[PDB]
Amino acid sequence: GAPATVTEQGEDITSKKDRGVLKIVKRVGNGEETPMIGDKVYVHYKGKLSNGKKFDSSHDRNEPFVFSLGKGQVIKAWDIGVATMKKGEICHLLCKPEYAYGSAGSLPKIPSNATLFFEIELLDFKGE
Ligand SMILES: COc1ccc(OCCN2C[C@H]3CCC[C@@H](C2=O)N3S(=O)(=O)c2ccc3[nH]c(=O)sc3c2)cc1OC
Repeated sequence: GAPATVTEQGEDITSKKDRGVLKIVKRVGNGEETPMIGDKVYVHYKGKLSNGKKFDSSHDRNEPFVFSLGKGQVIKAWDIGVATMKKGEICHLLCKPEYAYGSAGSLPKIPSNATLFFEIELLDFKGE
């Protein structure tokens, strides 16, 4: 399935090239511009654990998830991954725990040492 495919066929987008964050572009977005640090970014996403459980979805809430890019308001994989996206792009990200919740996890849904899969759609970005 999609998590296996990004694991086996994804591109390492980390600066360290430690394969901590792998990406596949599923839908090509618009133009060439990607968001900049500090931009308010609007995304839709779903997350799955490596045991197959869906742990989160913005679609199911009928509202996007909004954060300021590059400020550690989200896991490292997202700051890195969303920074690579064009407006309208949909990607898959495979996030090793060092770029996610580490040994701590995040109760109730994310265990210790969890590799996470996300589908992310970049809806919009704007500077404040
Ligand atoms: C700078 O370091 C950090 C900053 C913020 C952090 O988390 C808050 C921001 N944040 C929110 C969401 C969506 C964006 C992605 C990610 C996220 O980071 N989670 S997530 O979908 O993986 C996710 C996790 C648990 C969970 N439990 C639920 O009941 S639903 C749910 C969803 C963690 C950091 O690393 C300690």
